[PDB]
Amino acid sequence: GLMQFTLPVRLCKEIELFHFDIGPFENMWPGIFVYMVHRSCGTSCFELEKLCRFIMSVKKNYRRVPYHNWKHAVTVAHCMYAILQNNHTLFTDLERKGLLIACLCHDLDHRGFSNSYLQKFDHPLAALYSTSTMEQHHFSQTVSILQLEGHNIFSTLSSSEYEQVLEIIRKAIIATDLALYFGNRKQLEEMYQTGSLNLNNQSHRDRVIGLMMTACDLCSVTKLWPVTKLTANDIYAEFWAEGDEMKKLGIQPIPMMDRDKKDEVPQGQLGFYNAVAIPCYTTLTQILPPTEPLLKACRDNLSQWEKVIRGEE
Ligand SMILES: Cc1cccc(Nc2ncc(-c3cccnc3)c3cccnc23)n1
Ligand SMILES: [Mg+2]
Ligand SMILES: [Zn+2]
Repeated sequence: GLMQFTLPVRLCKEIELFHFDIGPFENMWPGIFVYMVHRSCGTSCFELEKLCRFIMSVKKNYRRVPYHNWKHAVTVAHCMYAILQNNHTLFTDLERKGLLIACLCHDLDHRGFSNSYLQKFDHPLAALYSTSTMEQHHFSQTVSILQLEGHNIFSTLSSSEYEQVLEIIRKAIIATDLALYFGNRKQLEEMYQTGSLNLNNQSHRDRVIGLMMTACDLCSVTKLWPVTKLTANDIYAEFWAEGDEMKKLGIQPIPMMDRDKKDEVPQGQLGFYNAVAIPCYTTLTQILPPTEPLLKACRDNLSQWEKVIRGEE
């Protein structure tokens, strides 16, 4: 009950900042997550015994893939923590509980392959879930772990509160399907500009939470350049493996996934920042002004990729 998690001074301070890197010490990541839950939600919103058992079962169900791994899970949860802490009064108690857990669970049992590859392979999951294939699987895996004995961290919620939080988690995880992001941001952009955006409108909150999930999911583009540059390697290690597997199915992959077209990565990143990341954090900053540091860091990284192209690194 009176058991706080405390971090070393440097982590205690830097964890509050959007550009925090959770570090290479895997065994500190569970504690970093509990620290964030306690400060974001309260020392009381989860039974520590059940939370710790939930965290370790979630960890076990992430795979040893270069990017879509346990470190990504905790990194995405931290970005959500920074958004929630900088927008204290805008989110309900249930939302704060739901979203940190949604972020931790959002890529559960990822194999390092896109929805497109599953469909072209004809993976069983592509028959079970025709769209947002991996994302429906991630939510399914979340519910499965919540239903392990001693793993239901929501046990002390009322029946209606329980249905609400599982609904928040389901929408949040589905929203991490980047195919759904483009239309979601366009709608949010229209609503902000015409002035129809209303956070008391549940369908509008859903859209804003969706964008927050995209923003947290892409947050490797909001780190200091050395973190962004080195994480880029990990995402491209997966892309190139998927490209190899496309060639094994007799299909030329998109250049992004072709390890023979490694030369084209810098220009591929410009496209990604301009088409996905910058628009995402711009719309997020308009809706939630205190998330501006994510947009600023993203612009800095765009400028670093421009310097790579100009041979200045
Ligand atoms: C349209 C297009 C072209 C090329 C690439 C791309 N996808 C991504 N590229 C890079 C990152 C990334 C990760 C970590 C650090 N820095 C960058 C990333 C992260 C998440 C999802 N997608 C991507 N999309
Ligand atoms: Mg995902
Ligand atoms: Zn993710």
